[PDB]
Amino acid sequence: MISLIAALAVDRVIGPWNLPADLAWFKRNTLDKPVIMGRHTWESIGRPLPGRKNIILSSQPGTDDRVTWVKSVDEAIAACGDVPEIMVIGGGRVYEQFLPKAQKLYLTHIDAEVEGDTHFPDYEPDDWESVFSEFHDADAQNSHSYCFEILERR
Ligand SMILES: [Ca+2]
Repeated sequence: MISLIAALAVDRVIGPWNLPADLAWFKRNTLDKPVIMGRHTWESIGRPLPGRKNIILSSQPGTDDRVTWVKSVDEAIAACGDVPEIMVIGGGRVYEQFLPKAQKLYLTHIDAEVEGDTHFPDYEPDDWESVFSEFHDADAQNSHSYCFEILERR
């Protein structure tokens, strides 16, 4: 099964905060699972996420032997093999391709209105059921209030 995970500010801007807690959530949800990303996302991360299989989506040839390079959405899924759940880590463009096939979403709603580039694709209220929610305020470490949510395709 295919799963998308994203950290969204207000108005689904994914495109200012310092949320160690979210990185803690992100890591635990992805550990030991294939991670699919677009080249731009790969580029900002800058090194492979240790303990996951890293699959990069690009139209051109791979430039780094530390991850697996693929040329289509289909090949990306084939590269994962037989695992229970595949995690789509972004960005915008990969979100939009993967959304229609995703069965689960893992979101963090950050209270931070920013003017941004990429929005998380609109998902239909009707296709999703929230099966987990957990609200947390800003504290020492975390700069903003945020909410962990998990949705499932009904
Ligand atoms: Ca990203």
